[PDB]
Amino acid sequence: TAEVMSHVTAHFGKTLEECREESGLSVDILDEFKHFWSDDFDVVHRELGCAIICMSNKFSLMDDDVRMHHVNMDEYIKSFPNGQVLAEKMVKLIHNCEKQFDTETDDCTRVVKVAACFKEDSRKEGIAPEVAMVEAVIEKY
Ligand SMILES: C/C=C\C=C\CCCCCCCCCO
Ligand SMILES: [Mg+2]
Ligand SMILES: [Mg+2]
Ligand SMILES: [Mg+2]
Ligand SMILES: [Mg+2]
Ligand SMILES: [Mg+2]
Ligand SMILES: [Mg+2]
Repeated sequence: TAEVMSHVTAHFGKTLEECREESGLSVDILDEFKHFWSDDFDVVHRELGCAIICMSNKFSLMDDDVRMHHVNMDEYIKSFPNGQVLAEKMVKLIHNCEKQFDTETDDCTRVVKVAACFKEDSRKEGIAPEVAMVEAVIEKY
């Protein structure tokens, strides 16, 4: 659900600044990770794919094939309030989007394509939060 997605986003996004330099993710491409969810942000930059790999690896959320680690991602989502309601559905959505991009050879580009698909399908499923709701939880943890 959208409030659970806001907690996951607010926490995951605390690794954006330490991953900017190695990814080339300029503040002029993305200032605050919460903006990922804005109607007005296109999820397309290779640099953002590279940043998400860096961010994921901080929490062991990707496996050695540079794809989501299903058990670690389930356990991470479940670590937030009401997380069990989102954990299976979010793992499913991400993995269905990874299957659509399996022929992309460039890991950074693949990840950003997976991320855009995940945004699209989260919006369609009614679990995409507003930027305001991520902001409301930024102080936690
Ligand atoms: C994790 C909370 C918000 C994340 C937004 C970026 C979406 C990244 C999902 C893809 C995860 C890595 C899988 C790509 O193979
Ligand atoms: Mg840190
Ligand atoms: Mg680099
Ligand atoms: Mg800022
Ligand atoms: Mg690792
Ligand atoms: Mg684990
Ligand atoms: Mg390439």
